[PDB]
Formats: sequence, structure tokens, C-alpha cells
Amino acid sequence: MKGDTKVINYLNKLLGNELVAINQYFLHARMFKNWGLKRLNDVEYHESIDEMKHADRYIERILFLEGLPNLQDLGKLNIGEDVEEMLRSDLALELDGAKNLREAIGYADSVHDYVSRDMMIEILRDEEGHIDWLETELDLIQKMGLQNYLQAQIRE
Amino acid sequence: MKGDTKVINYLNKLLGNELVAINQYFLHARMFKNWGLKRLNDVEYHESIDEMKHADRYIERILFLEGLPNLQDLGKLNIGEDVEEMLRSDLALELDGAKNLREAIGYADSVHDYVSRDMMIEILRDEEGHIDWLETELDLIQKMGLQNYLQAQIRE
Amino acid sequence: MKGDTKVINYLNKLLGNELVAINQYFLHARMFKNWGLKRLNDVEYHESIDEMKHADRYIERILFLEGLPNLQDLGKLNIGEDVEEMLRSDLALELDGAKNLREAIGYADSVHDYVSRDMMIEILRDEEGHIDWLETELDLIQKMGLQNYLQAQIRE
Amino acid sequence: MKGDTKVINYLNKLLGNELVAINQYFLHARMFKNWGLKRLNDVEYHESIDEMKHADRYIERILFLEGLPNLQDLGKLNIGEDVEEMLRSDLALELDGAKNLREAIGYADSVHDYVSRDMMIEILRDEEGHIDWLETELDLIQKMGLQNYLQAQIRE
Amino acid sequence: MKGDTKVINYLNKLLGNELVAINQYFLHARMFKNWGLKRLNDVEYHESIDEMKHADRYIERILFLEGLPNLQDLGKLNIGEDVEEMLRSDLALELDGAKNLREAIGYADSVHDYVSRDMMIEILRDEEGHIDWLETELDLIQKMGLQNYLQAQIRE
Amino acid sequence: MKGDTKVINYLNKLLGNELVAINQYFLHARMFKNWGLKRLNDVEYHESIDEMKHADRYIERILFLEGLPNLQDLGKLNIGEDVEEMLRSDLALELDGAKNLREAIGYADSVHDYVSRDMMIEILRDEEGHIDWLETELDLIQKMGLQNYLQAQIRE
Amino acid sequence: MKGDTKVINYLNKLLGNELVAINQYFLHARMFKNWGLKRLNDVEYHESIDEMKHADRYIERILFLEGLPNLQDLGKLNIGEDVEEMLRSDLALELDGAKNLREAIGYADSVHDYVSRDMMIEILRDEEGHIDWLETELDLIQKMGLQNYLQAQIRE
Ligand code: HEM
Ligand code: HEM
Ligand code: HEM
Ligand code: HEM
Ligand SMILES: [Fe+2]
Ligand SMILES: [Fe+2]
Ligand SMILES: [Fe+2]
Ligand SMILES: [Fe+2]
Ligand SMILES: [Fe+2]
Ligand SMILES: [Fe+2]
Ligand SMILES: [Fe+2]
Ligand SMILES: [Fe+2]
Ligand SMILES: [Fe+2]
Ligand SMILES: [Fe+2]
Ligand SMILES: [Fe+2]
Ligand SMILES: [Fe+2]
Ligand SMILES: [Fe+2]
Ligand SMILES: [Fe+2]
Repeated sequence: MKGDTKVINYLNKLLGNELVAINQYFLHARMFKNWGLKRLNDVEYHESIDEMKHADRYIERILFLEGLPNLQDLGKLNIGEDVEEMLRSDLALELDGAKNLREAIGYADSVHDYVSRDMMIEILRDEEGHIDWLETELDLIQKMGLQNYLQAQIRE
Repeated sequence: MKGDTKVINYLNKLLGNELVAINQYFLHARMFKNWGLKRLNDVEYHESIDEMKHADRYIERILFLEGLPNLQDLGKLNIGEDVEEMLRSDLALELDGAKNLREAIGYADSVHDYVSRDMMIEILRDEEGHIDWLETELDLIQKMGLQNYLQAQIRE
Repeated sequence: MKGDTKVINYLNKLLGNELVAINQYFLHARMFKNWGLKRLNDVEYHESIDEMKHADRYIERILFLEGLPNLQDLGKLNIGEDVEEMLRSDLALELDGAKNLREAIGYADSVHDYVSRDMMIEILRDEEGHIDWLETELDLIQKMGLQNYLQAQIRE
Repeated sequence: MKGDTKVINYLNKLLGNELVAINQYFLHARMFKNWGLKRLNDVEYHESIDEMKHADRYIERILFLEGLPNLQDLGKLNIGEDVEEMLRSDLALELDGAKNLREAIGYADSVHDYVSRDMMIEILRDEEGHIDWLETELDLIQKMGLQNYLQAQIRE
Repeated sequence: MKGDTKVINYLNKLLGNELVAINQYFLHARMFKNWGLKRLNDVEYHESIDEMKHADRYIERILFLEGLPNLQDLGKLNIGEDVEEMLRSDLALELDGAKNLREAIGYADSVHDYVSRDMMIEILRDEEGHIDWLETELDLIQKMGLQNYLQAQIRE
Repeated sequence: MKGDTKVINYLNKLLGNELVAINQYFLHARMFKNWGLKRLNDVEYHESIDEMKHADRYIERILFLEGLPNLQDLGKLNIGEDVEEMLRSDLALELDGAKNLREAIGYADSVHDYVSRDMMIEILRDEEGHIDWLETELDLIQKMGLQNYLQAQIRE
Repeated sequence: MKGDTKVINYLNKLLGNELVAINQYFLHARMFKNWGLKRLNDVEYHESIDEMKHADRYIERILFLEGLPNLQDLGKLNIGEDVEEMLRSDLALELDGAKNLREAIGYADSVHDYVSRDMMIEILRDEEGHIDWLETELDLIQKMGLQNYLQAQIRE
């Protein structure tokens, strides 16, 4: 079915967000795993899979709407060198993605692409969960301190 | 069966206590859950259910004794902004409820409402358990310190 | 995540509706149970649980959006003294809640709070079911008469 | 296999009957369901499926006999506004269908289309069952009265 | 163990109440069964067993306290000739038994026979349940009318 | 609950679309089955059931909103005489239905009928799947040729 | 453990190959899926997972050897517009990756990084399998022709 061109660009832009998230989260995961922070590796790894599921949905949608998924361009990864910096970087990434999502959803509605919209709201709901998790973790670090926080990540 | 009027007022007053406890405990629970303090969310949530069971018992009793359960008036909730303050507030609530319970039990006995009395003693026994749990938690916070205490609530 | 302030007020107002519904439905339930109308006690009781689930969703959402859930203020309960009056009172309550819900949903959409919106539409769908059930019961009372209707509620 | 042309017209006419029955029964079903008359919704719904099975048999037969099933023309639905009127309308529909069936069966026999005939007799046997059920229900309404009859439909 | 003499007299008086209840309930049960009121036979029969359990408890207690259980004297049975009269008669019986129970419980407490007391409160709690059931049934008779009430007792 | 009149007309119009789809798909199915194209009979048959599920949803919704479902008027079926023509006709039908759906969804939103809207978006999502399937099949016919395509439909 | 710097660069380069393969294969997969070529979607999808497993191994290894995995730079994807072109593009990609792999393996051996070597030989063995599969598919296309080849991909 020929889709609205601007919806397709939005979908590709969103796809673009997912593919930075996929990599940044995956590297973070294995950084944590390396450091022995087993618990944070399990969670970030599973968020990486989450972003992959999202990318797949965009890809199938773009293809269905007869556009070209763009997996060629990769935005800026911001990796960071310690637990806090890296969680904080994932949070900024999620917050930017949510911003773009809110914009795309409004636009899909106004051209009547209600199923692209519905798919995007489901994704947003997931993003909002990722945001909840990062925010809580970052606060726990302050509340219990870094040393206690790290000890808490040792067993899955 | 027509009950003693003053027993009914006592039952309604006690019902009133349960309904503040229900709300205060439920909010506290989801405050803890939000903060990632998973363990305290499980316990307060289950105390919330406990207070609901109590309310139900009062309601069925009042109705049986042919009075009007009053779910309209809600006493003061005292929420508090951090773990200690909030546990401490639940403890004062429990202590006030126990006080009212002791009074009602004595009065039920003197008008021969032994089954209202028996029901109230069972509830009091539960309250006294809630009091035990709050007192222990509050002491643990001092003994192990706030940071260690918080780390201890992360996993259920 | 910091939410839109007006969405939070709406959420608290809706939460407020749920908490009157919870109490009014619960009392009605146990009034029916007392009268031996076993079937109406099962249904209203299960609607009470429904409204509790709703309240919980609002509470977690408000907390997530970083506002203060307000469980302190309780609107007017309208209890009523016989089956019809009481069903009819639940129906007016549901109709008012749906009205507020329609308003909040439109507003969430216009500030792009699509996940609050999505949650609210799911709740509205439940409310609309509660409305269907009340409307049908009230009509059955007229169609079959009050005596036959009551006999019909004796066994669950 | 090339069939007798007039058998095909009969088959299409009968198919036509089934397709009004399908719709009228389905709407009636969901009218009863809406009104809370759960028992009548189950039965009419299952008669709707029955008529669908019949239509399917006609369609496959027409196709086998190399004619064109006509699903384009739809006869008059007569819906009615209350339980009796609506049951009574289904009964007139069944009685008309049986009449057409008796005629087609006789004609199939005389051109030696014995398998069309055999299929039609099986269907007629079903119709005659639907007629039995409507007649009994209509009589029960008089014998027990409308109010008792309605109370009797509340549980499946 | 030698018990307080007056506690023993109370126990025998209460035993006396149970033995009228046993008979009156059993006859009522089989009267209902004869009349085809299957549901009321099941309930009254099970209340008969209940009163037997009570009598047994008194008998074992009296014997333990070294008194003589008196099964010789039987109070007045009041049977009645129709469903209402008979339910109403069971209710007056229960109300009289509860009165005697309240008196005995107070007295046991004041001579420190706390286990006799505890046993009596458990029994009272059962009586109060029997009272609830009779009161509800009697009200259902008025609310739904005698004919509908009787039809409602036909199947267990 | 009294619904918006124009939503009801839309619902009836959409219901109208479903009922042509139901018939056209069912006939197509049994045409394919007759021709031995077993695979296409399974799929179109299951799309027929899909459209039935849709019709049912409209019917229950209209009834709930207190309007009259219209199963009397049947739009134009366009049957076609060979596989391609017939698939292509189903595709035009789906495309027209999606158009009407997009319009109704926008309108439901603006009168705040969010649950009708939610139901319509779910249906649209299904339609969009039916469109995907038809488009793919039509392209496969060109890519692999008609003869290979037909051989491919012989086994389910 | 501090690794040899040049082994780390090789590992990152190889990682780089895997990440183009991951995307190109994933898009190809969903392109085939869209076109209904179900069989080719299953295989390319599973090759995508394969390349992901490879990337993960590089990432964990680089991290272990204390270097920085580079997921930021993405080489050229070459997508192509039809089945042959796209398979042929995957084959060129695999052939280039194998070339780099052969070079890295020889170099790891000469600095005594035998476990990086062992890991690389296992990966190479997988690549060589991917190459086998592409080569066979491309030949099947010529041997059986494009139309027969496409029909052959319709069912998984
Ligand atoms: C105020 C008077 C209330 C009464 C009398 C009441 C009564 C009850 C009862 C009897 C239960 C079942 C307990 C059991 O058998 O395990 C229950 C469950 C529950 N209640 Fe309430 N309730 C009240 C208010 C609330 C409130 C304000 C909330 C907060 C949202 C709430 C949340 C819940 C939840 C989440 C469940 C369990 C549902 C599940 O299975 O997931 N209740 N309630
Ligand atoms: C036009 C209004 C119709 C409505 C609202 C309707 C509704 C339904 C529904 C709800 C089902 C059950 C779906 C499920 O749970 O699997 C069903 C089944 C079915 N329908 Fe229809 N239907 C309609 C017309 C037709 C027509 C014209 C035919 C053609 C003969 C047909 C053929 C069938 C068949 C063969 C089944 C499966 C029954 C079985 O299990 O054997 N329907 N229908
Ligand atoms: C005088 C008229 C009475 C009648 C017609 C009667 C009838 C019955 C019947 C039919 C059973 C059930 C038998 C079975 O199926 O196993 C039963 C059980 C029993 N009866 Fe009686 N009974 C009478 C008096 C009493 C008395 C005075 C006592 C002394 C306390 C007594 C004690 C019991 C006990 C302990 C059971 C067993 C219940 C259980 O399963 O726990 N009954 N009775
Ligand atoms: C960038 C585009 C990518 C897409 C669209 C994608 C897609 C997927 C999907 C759909 C799954 C299976 C999830 C399910 O069960 O449904 C998966 C699994 C997986 N992915 Fe990705 N992926 C991508 C990139 C990556 C990257 C860069 C890595 C890093 C090495 C990676 C690592 C993994 C791993 C380790 C698994 C699971 C393997 C297992 O342990 O069973 N993926 N991917
Ligand atoms: Fe995402
Ligand atoms: Fe995310
Ligand atoms: Fe309590
Ligand atoms: Fe308590
Ligand atoms: Fe609600
Ligand atoms: Fe509600
Ligand atoms: Fe039929
Ligand atoms: Fe029929
Ligand atoms: Fe007793
Ligand atoms: Fe008793
Ligand atoms: Fe449809
Ligand atoms: Fe469709
Ligand atoms: Fe690879
Ligand atoms: Fe490879």
C-alpha cells in the first residue's frame, strides 16, 4: 500500500533512533558484563533486544508502506566510561527518542495513518518503561551510594 | 439482628481507621515501587490488602447488626516524603488504631456483643503484627544505616 | 519523567472518581450480600476490584509522571436504600466518570501524552462495559418485574 | 458436472432464503444479548451458524453443478421490536423456507438429481427442528407469561 | 477437673437449647423435603447437624468438668404449619438461645472458666450465622413473594 | 448509552462494507475450492470469518450505542471469473473499506467516542493485513507466472 | 588482560564487517518476507542472528583484551533491488569478510594470541557455510530458472 511520504521519513528517523539504541545498549551491556556487574548486563541486554524488536517493526512497516528502510546512516553513539555516565547517556537517548516519537504520532494521526500511529504508541509505551528504569537506577545510585549500588549488581 | 447502637458507632469508627490505612499504605507501596524499593512495595501492598480485609469485616458486621457503614468520611492521611518518615507515619496510624480497638473491645464485652468482640480481637492481633513489622524496620534503619537499608529493598 | 501538570490534575481527578466508585460499589456489594442477593454481590464486588485496578493505574502513572496522587479527598457517595435506586446511582456515577474520561483523553492527546491517553482509553472501555451492565440490569427489572428480578439474584 | 438449470435456480433461491435467515437470526441474537437475555442469544446465534452451514452447502453444490451462486440479492429482513414479535418473525421465515424446500425437493426428484435432493432433505430436517424450537418458545411465552419467560433467559 | 457448679448448670441449660433446636430443625427439614422444597431441606438439615455438634461440645465439656449432662428434659418444640411460620419459629428459637449464651459467657468469665467461655463464643458465632440466614430468608419471602420464593427452593 | 448519531451511521456504513466482504470472500473461497486451489480456499475462507468477526463487532457496538444495525442493504459484489480478477477485486474492496474506516476514525475522535475509535483502529489493522496479503499474492502471480502460481495452491 | 593492539584493531575491523552483515541481511530478510518469499526470509533472518552472535563474540573479546569496541562506524550496505542482485551482494560481503578473517587469523598466530585465533577460525567456519549457502542458491536460480526458484520460496 503506498504510504504517506512524510510518515515514511518519520518511520526511518525513528528506525534510526532504534539503531543507535541497539548498539549503545549492547556495548553497555557487555561493558557491565566484563566488569562483573551481572545484573546490569542482563537488563541492558534485554533492552537491546527490545530496541531490535522496535527496529524490526519499523522496517516491516516502511516496507509495507512501500518506502526504503534506511539502515545505512548511524547517529552518534555516546558511550561514557563509568556506570553512572553510561546509564545517564542511555536516558538522554531515550528522552530524545520519545520526543521524536511524540512528533511522529501526532503527524500520523493528522494524515490518518492510524495503524502506523497505533504501532508507534505501543513503542512509546515501551520507551517510557525504559525511561522509568533508567531514572530509578540513577536515583538508587544517589540514595544508596555507588559502592552499595555496584555490590548490588554482582548476582543476576 | 438489631445491634447495640454504640457498638455500631465503634465499628464505623474502626472502619474509618481501616479506610485511611488502606489508602496510606497503598500510596506508600507504589511510592516505594516507583523508587525501586521492591521489597517494601510487596510488604506495604500486602498490608493494604490486610486493611481491606478488615474493612470488609466491619462492613459486613455493621450491616448484619443493621447499621449503616460509613465509607463517606475519610480521616487525615499523613504521607511523608522519605522512607523513614513514611514508615514512621504508618506506625503512628497503627498505634492509634490499636488504641481505638482496645476501647471498642472493652465496650463490646460490657454489652455482651461477644462476636463483635471476637472479630475485633482477631483484627487487633493483626494490627499488633503490623506494629511489630514497622518497629523492626525502623530499628533496622538505625542499626544498619539508611544506605544499607535501601540496598536491602531492591530485590523482593 | 516530568509530566504535563494539567495531565496530572486530570489523572488525580479521575483517580478521585475511582475512589468513590470503589467504596460505593463495595458497600452496595455487601448490602446485596446481606439481603441474600448473591448474584449482585458477586458482580458489584468484581466491579469494585475493577475500580481498584483503575485507581492503581492512575497512582502509578501520577507517580511516574512525578506528581502527587491525591487519595485524601473523597467525593460524594450516593448509596440509596433499594436495589433499583442503588443500581441507578452506580449508573450515574459511571456516566460522570466517562464524561471526565472523555475530556482528559482529548487533552492528553493535545499535549502528546499518548501513553497516558492509551491507558485512559483502556479504562474508558472498561467503564463503558460497567455502563452496559447497569443499563441492562435496570431494564431487566422493568421487563421481568422486581419480584422475578430479585428471585433471579438468589443463586450465584 | 453440468446440472439441470432449474435445479440451480432452486438452489440459488434456497441459498437466498438462507442468507436472509443468517442475518435476521444474527441480529436477533445480538439484540437478545444486549437485553441480557443470554439464553436466547446462545440459541439464535447457533441457528445463525446453522443457516450458514446451509448456505455453504448450496454454494458448493451450485458450483459443483457449474452454476453461479447468487449472494448479491437479499430478500426482506423483518426484524421486529420485542421478543415475541421477533421469534414470530423467525417462525414465518422458517415456514416460508420449508415451503420452497418442499417444492425444490419434488422437482429435483423428477429430473433425477438425487444428490441435490438428498442434501435438501437433510436441510429440511434441520429447518423443521428450527420450527419446532420457535413454536415451543412461543407457546412457553403464553403458558408461563412474558415476565417469567424473560427471567428464564437470563442465565445460559 | 471439678468445674464451677453454676457453669455446669449453664452448660446443661445451653445443651437443653441445642436439643430442642436439633429436633425442631430436623423435623422442619423433612417437612420441607416432603413438600419438595429441596433447598430448604438441605439447609435446615445442615443446621440440625450444626446443633448436634454443639450438643456434643456441651456434653464433653460437662463430663470433663465432672457434671452430669442432662439429655432427659426437652423444652417446647414449636413446629408451625407453613414455611414462613416455621422459619419464624426457628428464628425465635435462635434468638432465645443467643440470649442464654450471652448470659453464660459473661458468667464463665467472672469465675475464670475461660475455656468454657471460649467454646461458648465459638458456638455463639455459629448461632449468629443461623440467625443471619433465617432473617435473610424471611425477608426474601416478602421481597419476592411466597410463590416465587417456593419455586426458588425446588432445586438444591 | 445513547451514542452520537453520525457515529452510528458510520458504524452502519462500515458494517455494510463487512457484509459485502463476507459474501464476496466466501464465494471466492468456494470457487477456489471447486477449482482445486486448496490453499486459496483456506486463506479466503479465513478472511471471510475475519469479516464476520468485524460485522459482529459493529453490530454489538451499534446496539450498545442504541442504534439499529442495518443488515438489509447489500452493496455491489464484484465476483470476477479468474484468480487474478478475483483477488484484484478483493483488493479494491479492502482499499475502499480502509478509506471509509480512516474517515470514521477521525470523526469518532472529534466527538470523543474513543471506544468506537479504538475498536475501529483494531479492525483497520486487520484490513491492512488483508491488503498486505492480496498485494503480495498479486505480485507473486507476476513474478512466478500464472501456471507456477496455480500449482502452488494445490496443497494446503 | 592487555591484548596486542593490532589484534584489537583487527577485531574491531572484523566487528565492523559483522555489523554491516547484520543490517544488510536483516533488511534482505524482511524484503523477502514482504514479497512473500517466506523461505528466504527464514534463512537470511537466521544468518542475521548468526552475524549478531559473531559481533557479540568480538565485542566480548575486545573488552576482555581491554580495547574499545567500535560500533560507531558502519561500512557500505549494498542492498540491491531483486532476489539475485541481493543474494549476490550478500555473497560479495561474505567473501570480503572471509578475506579479512584469513588475514587476522594469520596475524593473531604470529603474536601468539591463540584464543583470539581459535575464536576467529570458528567464525570463519560459519562464514564459509554462509558462502556455501549463497553459492548454491545462486546456482539453483540459473539451473531451475527464476520463476521456479521464486515459487520454491513461498512455503517455509
Ligand atoms: C477502601 C475500601 C476497600 C475495600 C473494602 C477493599 C476490598 C478488597 C478485598 C476484600 C480484596 C481481596 C482481598 C483478598 O481476598 O485477597 C481487595 C483486593 C485488592 N484491592 Fe481493594 N478494597 C478497598 C480499596 C482499595 C484501594 C483504594 C485500592 C488502591 C488502588 C485497592 C487495591 C486493591 C488491589 C490491587 C487488589 C487485588 C487485585 C488483584 O488480584 O490484583 N483497594 N480489595
Ligand atoms: C453476514 C453476516 C454474518 C455474520 C455476522 C456471521 C458471523 C459468524 C461468526 C461470529 C462466526 C464464528 C467465528 C469464530 O468464532 O470462529 C461464523 C462462522 C461461520 N460462518 Fe458466518 N456470519 C455471517 C454470514 C455468513 C455467510 C453468508 C456465510 C456463507 C455460507 C457464513 C459462513 C460461515 C461458516 C462456514 C462458519 C464456521 C462455522 C463452523 O464452525 O462450522 N457466514 N459466522
Ligand atoms: C434426636 C433426633 C436426631 C436425628 C433425627 C439425627 C439425625 C442425624 C443424621 C441423619 C445424621 C447423619 C448420619 C450419617 O449419614 O452418617 C446425624 C449425624 C450426627 N449426629 Fe444426629 N440426630 C439426632 C440427634 C442427635 C443428638 C442428640 C446428638 C448428640 C450430640 C447427635 C449427634 C450427631 C453427630 C455428632 C453426627 C455426625 C456429624 C458429623 O459428621 O460431624 N445427633 N444425625
Ligand atoms: C541493528 C539491527 C538489528 C536488528 C533489526 C536485530 C533484530 C533481532 C531480533 C528480531 C532478534 C530476536 C528477538 C526475538 O526473539 O524476537 C535478535 C536477537 C539477537 N540480537 Fe539482534 N538485531 C540487530 C542488531 C544486533 C546487534 C548489532 C547485536 C550485537 C551483537 C545484536 C545481538 C543480538 C543477540 C545476542 C540476539 C539473541 C541471540 C541469542 O542469544 O539467542 N543484534 N535480533
Ligand atoms: Fe526503541
Ligand atoms: Fe528505548
Ligand atoms: Fe486494620
Ligand atoms: Fe493495621
Ligand atoms: Fe473506573
Ligand atoms: Fe466504572
Ligand atoms: Fe436453513
Ligand atoms: Fe432455518
Ligand atoms: Fe446451637
Ligand atoms: Fe442455632
Ligand atoms: Fe473487515
Ligand atoms: Fe477486510
Ligand atoms: Fe560473520
Ligand atoms: Fe557471514
